[PDB]
Amino acid sequence: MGTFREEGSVSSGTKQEFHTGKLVTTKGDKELLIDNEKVTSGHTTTTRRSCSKVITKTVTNADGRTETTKEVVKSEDGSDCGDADFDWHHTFPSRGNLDDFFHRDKDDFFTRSSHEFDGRTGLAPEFAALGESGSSSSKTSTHSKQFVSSSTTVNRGGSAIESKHF
Repeated sequence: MGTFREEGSVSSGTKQEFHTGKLVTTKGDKELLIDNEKVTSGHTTTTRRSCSKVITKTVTNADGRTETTKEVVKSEDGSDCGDADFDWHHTFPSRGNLDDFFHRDKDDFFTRSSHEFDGRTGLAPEFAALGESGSSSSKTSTHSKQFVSSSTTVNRGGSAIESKHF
């Protein structure tokens, strides 16, 4: 029925979905340049790592001049990484207590038991000087014939005057 152009399979694809509709299948980019990163994830990482502070600069040259600055710096001030740290100090659980170390809260009459020497009294055995004690007497001793005693014969005559001889 009409030869038209029948010869074997003047067509394409197991079935034409919508007749031809493309000149060049190779090139065809006309909007693929769309932003891939889009407004979302997009920051540096190989150069420096956020959060903490990490700076690494490595340069290699042919004359063997190669400076390695692969250095790493801890957090800058614990902005959002080295948190929970502030400064080392630790703290003891709870020591005993006993009395005050020096504040001396409630004082007391019992002061320091200083073995000083506030002594000063010294009664002597006996005042060796006056000695007016005893009983107002001391001349008594050898009992010398100091006491006068002989005036008496002049007393009354033993009888009467009488010149015997003459």
